[PDB]
Amino acid sequence: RTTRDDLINGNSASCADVIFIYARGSTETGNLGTLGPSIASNLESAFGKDGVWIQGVGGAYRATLGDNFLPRGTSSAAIREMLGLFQQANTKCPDATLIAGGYSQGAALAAASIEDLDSAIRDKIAGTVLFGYTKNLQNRGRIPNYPADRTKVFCNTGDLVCTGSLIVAAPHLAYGPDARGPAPEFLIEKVRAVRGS
Repeated sequence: RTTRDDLINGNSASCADVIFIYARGSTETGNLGTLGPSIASNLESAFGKDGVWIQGVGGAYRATLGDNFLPRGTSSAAIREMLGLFQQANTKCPDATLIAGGYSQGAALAAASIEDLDSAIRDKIAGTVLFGYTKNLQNRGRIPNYPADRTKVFCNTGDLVCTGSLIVAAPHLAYGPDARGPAPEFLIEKVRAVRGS
């Protein structure tokens, strides 16, 4: 449920049309955590199990408490891992549309990875959703080097990490409805738009 390695376990002979790469928050289990499974279920509904590959960022991304305090909100190894998956997706399935997402530390991670991402693969990222984006204030609600029309940030009122703090209040753990509704809806919308549908 909370771990999905569709990409790693993915066969180039049987590529999916859409590949979703998601990064969990600090301390979350699996490679998807609490919000990932919700987003995954909706994409599967719109693209069928065979149409989309769900891949969480595991491996070197340990989703450590201390890494939130590093300059970019996460570690260099974590950024390397996610970068590595965008590259694996582009190699195995050059025609698949890419979409991404992250929550809390995973949000800062998604943002750093996309920022460091080679233009070409980045251009393939139809849309990205970020919940409780820890660098929201610092990056002005954007992902550096990634267009605003493709970025959607879910930052609750009262969520202190969205306004420059590294402290958690109730609003930070209240993204469940966003992950079950608005978030996958935005992702499905952008994918359809790029593939035409």
